[PDB]
Amino acid sequence: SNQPLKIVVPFSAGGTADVLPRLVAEKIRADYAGGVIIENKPGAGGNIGADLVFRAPPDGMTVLASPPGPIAINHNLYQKLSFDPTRWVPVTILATVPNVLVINPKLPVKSLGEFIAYAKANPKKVTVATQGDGSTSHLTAAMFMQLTGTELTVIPYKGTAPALIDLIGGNVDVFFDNISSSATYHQAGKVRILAVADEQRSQILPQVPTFAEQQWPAMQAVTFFSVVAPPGTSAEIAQKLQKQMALALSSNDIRKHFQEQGAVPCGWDPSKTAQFIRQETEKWKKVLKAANVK
Ligand SMILES: O=C(O)c1ccc(C(=O)O)cc1
Repeated sequence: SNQPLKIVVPFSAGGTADVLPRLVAEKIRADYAGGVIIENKPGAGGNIGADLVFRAPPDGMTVLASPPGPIAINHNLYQKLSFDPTRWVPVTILATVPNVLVINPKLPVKSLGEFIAYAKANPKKVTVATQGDGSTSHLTAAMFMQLTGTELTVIPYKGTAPALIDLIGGNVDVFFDNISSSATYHQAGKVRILAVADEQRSQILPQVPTFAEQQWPAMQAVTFFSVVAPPGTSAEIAQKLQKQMALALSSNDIRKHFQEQGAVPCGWDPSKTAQFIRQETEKWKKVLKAANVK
């Protein structure tokens, strides 16, 4: 078709939600006469761009590349959504990535223990950025507060990218971002990452310990980036698109870029993708209850 493939990322450009489909989009451009364009449609925790793709023609030329918010979390948190995430047509999972605790380095804090005490001394004073209500950074922050007894004031953003800008600029204190987008700044000293919310360390930040190592093993928060087609999209179209992307994800160049920012390439078929989204939808639903989020 002379039309381009429209991949909608419902978060600000500059974060992991943007860069992973963008890297893959470049590899699959030869598959489409009209090309492959990324469209950034941020706002409302990813629901604006999500609603946009949800209403798009089910022809497989408009798709949503999104982290879990609009995919597996928002419908169990928001009072009413204009779309039903259980009706997405799964294409594939691009990658899973662990979340980490990022702080502004100018805070008088160099460890988790110091941070917890620093927040407990003044409840509500320490501000925590999020990528929007229902994002994993939101639920990971709430998860953290439940386990530690700290009280952080949530500040939502249209994505990781504007949140990091403010964090580095001293306008927001902490951020439970995913490691991929924050590691770039940690190496340059622009931020300080205190811990990884995963069972193993990440090899891009070998010195940053897991929460579990720091004796907070209940801090387990791994996000994932999915590709979904509008409701009604045929299984053939979704499968042909997942194969195109699975081919991209298997190349050395993409594996290298993914590996180097701590992203784990997946590329599963739509059926395994569908199961995984069910498993994750259930996982985060329990986090919603256990930390009662809002
Ligand atoms: O919900 C998440 O985990 C998530 C949200 C936004 C972004 C981004 O703005 O790149 C990345 C991850």
